[PDB]
Amino acid sequence: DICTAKPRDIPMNPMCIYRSPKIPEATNRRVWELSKANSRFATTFYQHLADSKNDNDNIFLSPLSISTAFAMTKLGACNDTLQQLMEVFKFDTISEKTSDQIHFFFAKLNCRLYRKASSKLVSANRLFGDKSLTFNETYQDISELVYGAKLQPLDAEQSRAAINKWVSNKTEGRITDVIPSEAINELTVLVLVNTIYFKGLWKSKFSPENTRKELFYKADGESCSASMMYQEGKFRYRRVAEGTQVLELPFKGDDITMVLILPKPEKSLAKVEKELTPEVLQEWLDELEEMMLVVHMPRFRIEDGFSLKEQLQDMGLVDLFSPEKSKLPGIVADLYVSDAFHKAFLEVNEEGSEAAASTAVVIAGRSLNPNRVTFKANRPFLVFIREVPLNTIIFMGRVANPCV
Amino acid sequence: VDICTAKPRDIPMNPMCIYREGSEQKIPEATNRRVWELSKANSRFATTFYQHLADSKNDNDNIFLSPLSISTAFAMTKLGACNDTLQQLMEVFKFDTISEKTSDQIHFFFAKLNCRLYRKANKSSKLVSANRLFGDKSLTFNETYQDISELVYGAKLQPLDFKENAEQSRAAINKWVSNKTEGRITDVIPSEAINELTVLVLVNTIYFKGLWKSKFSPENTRKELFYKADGESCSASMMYQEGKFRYRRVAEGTQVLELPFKGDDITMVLILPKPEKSLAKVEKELTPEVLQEWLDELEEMMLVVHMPRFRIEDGFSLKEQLQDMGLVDLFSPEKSKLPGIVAEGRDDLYVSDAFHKAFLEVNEEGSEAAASTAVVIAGRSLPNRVTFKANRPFLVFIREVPLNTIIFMGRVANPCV
Ligand SMILES: CO[C@H]1O[C@H](COS(=O)(=O)O)[C@@H](O[C@@H]2O[C@@H](C(=O)O)[C@@H](O[C@H]3O[C@H](COS(=O)(=O)O)[C@@H](O[C@@H]4O[C@H](C(=O)O)[C@@H](O[C@H]5O[C@H](COS(=O)(=O)O)[C@@H](O)[C@H](O)[C@H]5NS(=O)(=O)O)[C@H](O)[C@H]4O)[C@H](OS(=O)(=O)O)[C@H]3NS(=O)(=O)O)[C@H](O)[C@H]2OS(=O)(=O)O)[C@H](O)[C@H]1NS(=O)(=O)O
Ligand SMILES: CO[C@H]1O[C@H](COS(=O)(=O)O)[C@@H](O[C@@H]2O[C@@H](C(=O)O)[C@@H](O[C@H]3O[C@H](COS(=O)(=O)O)[C@@H](O[C@@H]4O[C@H](C(=O)O)[C@@H](O[C@H]5O[C@H](COS(=O)(=O)O)[C@@H](O)[C@H](O)[C@H]5NS(=O)(=O)O)[C@H](O)[C@H]4O)[C@H](OS(=O)(=O)O)[C@H]3NS(=O)(=O)O)[C@H](O)[C@H]2OS(=O)(=O)O)[C@H](O)[C@H]1NS(=O)(=O)O
Ligand SMILES: *[C@@H]1O[C@H](CO)[C@@H](O[C@@H]2O[C@H](CO)[C@@H](O[C@@H]3O[C@H](CO[C@H]4O[C@H](CO)[C@@H](O)[C@H](O)[C@@H]4O)[C@@H](O)[C@H](O[C@H]4O[C@H](CO)[C@@H](O)[C@H](O)[C@@H]4O)[C@@H]3O)[C@H](O)[C@H]2NC(C)=O)[C@H](O)[C@H]1NC(C)=O
Ligand SMILES: *[C@@H]1O[C@H](CO)[C@@H](O[C@@H]2O[C@H](CO)[C@@H](O)[C@H](O)[C@H]2NC(C)=O)[C@H](O)[C@H]1NC(C)=O
Ligand SMILES: *[C@@H]1O[C@H](CO)[C@@H](O[C@@H]2O[C@H](CO)[C@@H](O)[C@H](O)[C@H]2NC(C)=O)[C@H](O)[C@H]1NC(C)=O
Ligand SMILES: *[C@@H]1O[C@H](CO)[C@@H](O)[C@H](O)[C@H]1NC(C)=O
Ligand SMILES: *[C@@H]1O[C@H](CO)[C@@H](O)[C@H](O)[C@H]1NC(C)=O
Repeated sequence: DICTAKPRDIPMNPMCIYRSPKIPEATNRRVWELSKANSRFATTFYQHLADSKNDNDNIFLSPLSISTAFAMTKLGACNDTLQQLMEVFKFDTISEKTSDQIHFFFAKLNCRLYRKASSKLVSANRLFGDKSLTFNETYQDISELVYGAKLQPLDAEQSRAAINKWVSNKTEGRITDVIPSEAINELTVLVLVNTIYFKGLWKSKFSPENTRKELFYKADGESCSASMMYQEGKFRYRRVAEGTQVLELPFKGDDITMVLILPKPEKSLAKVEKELTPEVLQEWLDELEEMMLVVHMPRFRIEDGFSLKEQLQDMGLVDLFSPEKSKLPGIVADLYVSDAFHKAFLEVNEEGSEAAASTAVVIAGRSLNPNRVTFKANRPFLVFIREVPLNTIIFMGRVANPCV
Repeated sequence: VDICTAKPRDIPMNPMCIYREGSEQKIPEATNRRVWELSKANSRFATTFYQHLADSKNDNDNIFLSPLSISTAFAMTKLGACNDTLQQLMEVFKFDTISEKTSDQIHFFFAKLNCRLYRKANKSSKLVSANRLFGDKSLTFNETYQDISELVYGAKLQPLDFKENAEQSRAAINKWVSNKTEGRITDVIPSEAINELTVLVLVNTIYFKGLWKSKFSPENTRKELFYKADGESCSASMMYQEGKFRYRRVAEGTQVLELPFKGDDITMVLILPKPEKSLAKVEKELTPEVLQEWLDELEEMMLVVHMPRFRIEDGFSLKEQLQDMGLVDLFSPEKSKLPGIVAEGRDDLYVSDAFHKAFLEVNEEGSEAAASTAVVIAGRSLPNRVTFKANRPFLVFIREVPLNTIIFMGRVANPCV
């Protein structure tokens, strides 16, 4: 059991260790620390990601999800491979204890972010290794005990089937064909596979009988047709520094919410992206205050699938992806990382996330003031899916083009 | 005798003057075909009168009344109606649009009608009525006029000294309506409307109060500002609820919701028009068929509901309006003809005027409402009341399920409570 056990009860330290030469109610000191650390990686990682993608391309990912994945291997990692892992993911800017049993506190942080009832948050993670080699039987245990499962041996394309089809089972169709038909080969050593997507309803719904057909202005200069939803009501909003508009739409339960961030018309979304930093992010989330504004927002489905390899290495995570430089004796009873794949899906509309249903919403007596605030997202804006009251960034993406 | 369990061949009511494809059947279980028919033809006056009322008000003003009550009252008056005065009565109140066996006994079935609508049931949903005739302490009224009146409407003839004390007696009437309306309806008859020439006054009352089948939780109620047309703003207590309710996104993008009271025999029907479309557009499209149509269609559903916690009142002379429709002879010291009321003591009487008043209340616990109609014979002949201009209004109905009888109907424009 992970939700409430205790480390003292299940000795689970790594083979190698590393040494780099506003407390909320009923919250574990560590789990909090570890969490703030992830939000400092998520923003940096998002920048590099953004920077490398065209300005019309949508984005979506669960940074928390990637952090966890790599946080595993940093269990059998050693030397330069361990240093780069540690330095990159910000794992080094946290206490010694939390860092040694990092993998554990992560599981602990999950049990909670998931104990968030109501709307369900499905995920599907596993490490697939080749049968040729033999793995530590304890690595496997601390894995099945903390990372949901054990590195599943494999081999060689009925493998792509095994994988993609393994995710099929868990994501029940939602996530499929995870890896392409050109990832495995005469060099298919070790591969990471992590996928996720969120399922939830809006605390305060939108009404289908109010969805017009507005125009959306894309990054190049053109414009296109989008399904613009509409709604009148109370919301946590705030005109932050330089105009940038921040708006928070919560899901039922009030412990998970979607923060939207729309820049002015003159300032490109790209400019806003180059300023994200934990401090500036929370701060915006502090100036929020309730009001009665209108809300316009296009529907959209977003399915991002990519290799973290090129992006991480471009960040300094090079040894892990090197046959002659790697160092993961912590799983073998050497070996190296071939490629790691991530996948997130996110669909939105009148009802919420992934939530498919037809409801009605009648409001009699409401008459807002002509001098009202309106949030018309007819242009590129960022999106967050944070958890409360922890402020954990679960998904963070960008909607550059909802049309099509 | 017992009207409620008697037939037209057991207590044949004799007045003084008698008169005279496409009637598409959608009648339910335990329902008499002519009772339904009357109600429908009642509802027909209900919608045609509303349009004339509204059409004479600023579109941001409230409107509330009991069309049922206004019909009962005049039906009670028809007893003594007799020639042209009688034809315009039967026509204006949409009585000439039904079968001969009904268009020749409107009282009997009306009685039956009241029997159904008023039979003491579901203690968690009160709905009563009271009728009363008010006559001059010095006159021999027609003996059979008094009888039919107490039989079919259960309306006794209480004598008051009009000739000398018109106000003392005015307060006696308004005080009566008051008791029958749990105190909600006061001073139905304005002032100086009753003078020393006044012969008879016919009054009718209706009262209601019922809990919501599915309450609202005061815990989730919040206050929000409301902006009127003049630019002024006031506070509102918006209620919220999530659950199973009969709904239907009728044409034009016009919603139509129903909220039932404990006993499922009576319910409220809210009608909100498209966020940015006319509401007058609908008011002029309103007809019994349209209501039935929309209501039969309503399919259950899971929806969220945001409606206020308000109160509203209307008071006004039916005169100007009923004449617009054709009720002329009755209001004329010369053409009027009501010879069945007085035996001796007073030369032909006319209707100086008629008044109505209504009250409606709503909240998490449920709803209450009341209404009265008063017809004064030979009194002072004269008018204007509260004229508050609001903003963004929606319609409201309170009906009796078994056969769609409109007990109350109107337009809420100022939820500001
Ligand atoms: C350089 O020294 C470094 O290492 C030494 C030794 O490390 S070793 O253990 O690997 O050998 C470290 O010393 C050791 O660490 C101690 C410590 O963590 O402070 C201590 O850990 C054990 O005892 C802790 C205190 O227990 S308590 O009884 O005093 O509370 C305990 O910490 C508490 O855990 C609970 C918990 O897990 O629930 C926390 O509860 C809080 O959050 C809950 C919800 O959690 S959730 O994740 O948000 O969902 C809420 O339900 C709860 O209400 C809330 N409590 S509240 O008061 O805020 O409301 C509680 O906050 C914590 O204080 C440790 O649990 S643990 O999960 O954090 O590990 C527990 N771990 S255990 O050892 O397995 O039992 C060790 O006893 C201690 O060993 S020692 O020999 O005594 O020194 C040293 O700290 C470390 N320094 S450092 O690395 O630089 O930081
Ligand atoms: C020119 O033709 C026209 O005039 C002639 C003559 O009219 S006259 O009477 O003025 O002279 C009309 O012919 C006469 O009318 C007949 C008729 O009503 O159709 C018929 O009426 C008598 O018999 C009817 C049928 O009885 S039954 O045995 O078949 O049931 C009867 O109608 C029934 O009344 C009951 C009732 O009141 O209980 C109804 O019950 C139904 O509803 C009840 C609840 O009612 S409520 O008010 O909504 O609460 C439920 O409790 C009950 O369960 C339910 N019945 S159920 O089966 O669905 O469950 C029942 O539905 C009716 O059918 C007459 O009662 S009455 O109140 O309607 O008057 C009864 N009246 S009686 O004359 O006193 O006996 C006459 O027999 C007939 O005369 S005749 O010479 O025999 O033909 C002619 O119809 C008319 N044509 S029209 O003007 O164009 O329409
Ligand atoms: C609308 O409805 C109300 C009631 O529903 C009517 O008002 C009632 O009027 C009657 C008669 O006027 C009242 O009855 C009187 O009760 C007296 C004692 O009751 C009071 O005593 C204490 C006060 O602390 C309380 O326990 C109790 O609730 C009452 O407050 C009797 O003493 C009276 O009897 C005699 O009085 C003198 C005798 O000297 C005579 O003039 C009388 O004829 C009689 O012999 C009397 O019975 C009744 O209390 C009133 N209702 C209430 C409870 O307030 C309205 O009249 C009606 N509207 C109309 C006019 O239609
Ligand atoms: C995915 O694999 C799991 C194996 O754990 C299957 O789950 C079982 O499904 C059957 C019905 O086919 C149930 O009776 C069992 O309760 C499930 N759990 C177990 C432990 O057997 C599942 O069927 C596979 N495929 C999908 C898409 O569900
Ligand atoms: C009171 O009204 C009745 C009529 O409703 C008059 O009495 C008779 O009523 C029958 C039944 O309608 C009629 O056919 C007769 O024409 C009426 N007159 C008579 C006696 O045959 C009665 O006249 C009225 N009272 C007064 C004094 O006018
Ligand atoms: C890497 O660092 C470890 C110390 O953790 C050291 O023992 C080892 O020799 C170094 N080189 C390799 C490739 O392991
Ligand atoms: C009024 O109607 C009766 C029949 O009801 C008729 O005999 C009488 O002549 C009529 N009088 C008038 C006003 O012409």
